[PDB]
Amino acid sequence: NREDRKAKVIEVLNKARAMELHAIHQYMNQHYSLDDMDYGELAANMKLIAIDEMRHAENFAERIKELGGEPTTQKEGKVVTGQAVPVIYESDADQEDATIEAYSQFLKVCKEQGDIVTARLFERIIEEEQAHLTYYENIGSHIKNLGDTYLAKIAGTPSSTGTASKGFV
Amino acid sequence: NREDRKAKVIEVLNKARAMELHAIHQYMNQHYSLDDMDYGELAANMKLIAIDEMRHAENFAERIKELGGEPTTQKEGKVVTGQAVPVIYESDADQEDATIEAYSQFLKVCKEQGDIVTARLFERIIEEEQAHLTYYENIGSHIKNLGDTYLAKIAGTPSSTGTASKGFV
Ligand SMILES: [Fe+2]
Ligand SMILES: [Fe+2]
Ligand SMILES: [Fe+2]
Ligand SMILES: [Fe+2]
Repeated sequence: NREDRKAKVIEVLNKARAMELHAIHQYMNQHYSLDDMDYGELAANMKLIAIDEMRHAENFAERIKELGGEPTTQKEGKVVTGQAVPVIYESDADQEDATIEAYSQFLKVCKEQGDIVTARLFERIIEEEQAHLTYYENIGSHIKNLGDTYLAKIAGTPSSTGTASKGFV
Repeated sequence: NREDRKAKVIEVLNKARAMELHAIHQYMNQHYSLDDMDYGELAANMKLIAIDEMRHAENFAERIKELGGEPTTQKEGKVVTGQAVPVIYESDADQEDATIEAYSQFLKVCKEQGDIVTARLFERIIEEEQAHLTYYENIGSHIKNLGDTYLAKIAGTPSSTGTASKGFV
């Protein structure tokens, strides 16, 4: 059953990939809103987390290619726009939490299909999702508990995420 | 699983093909010996059957390609040389019989893999193997019952299998 094992892993890898593509767009939308509001540090860290999901999306596609499949290019679920700051961190924490639940199941399938390399990929990525979760939880906890005295400190901070995107041009 | 289905059919097609490649060499070895003994009619029909086996190998190969596989180039088992005339026909009948039994199982697998085209290819080739089996049993029977009287009639007969092989030069 070589082919069935391959096919079954590719299916969860494409499920996870589509979840990554949704998070990229969702986090970046919130990044545009945070920058607009001039809350630099929140905006910078939101983009940096979106870049992590980009890297997750890339790794899932590379493994899908190694297994003979085709990486999906459609995002899972819909992006929510116009979210308020308190809503941003509460939904993002919920979404990371849900992501770690789904990936843990995906991990299950990989082990069931005797795929150690893909299982380890999900294991590695779950640890990074956990860092995202803690991040969004903490911010959400400060927002709830301290409100505007917390935000006054973020106002006007730098939004820079480092040297610009090394690209082609 | 589409790919799994194909993989299992390709497996039995390469098993059958390896069996054909064995038969080509076994039968041609006997053709060379019958030609050497100057039993022309026997040598001629041995080669014509070897050529039927070449066409079977070719048809298995082409179906293997349509399925995206690679046709094997190794024969199954070893060629037996130095067989006496009665042994040639006794063993060729046993091999043809063994082949029909195997192909009949291979045909079953194709149906299990929902592969109608490959199953029909097996059914067609099995009927030809039945023609071969019947031929070898008939000759074996004349040799057993008629001895050197039958051979005396075959000595000095034409060995020609027709016009030369349309080839490149
Ligand atoms: Fe991710
Ligand atoms: Fe994440
Ligand atoms: Fe054959
Ligand atoms: Fe045959």
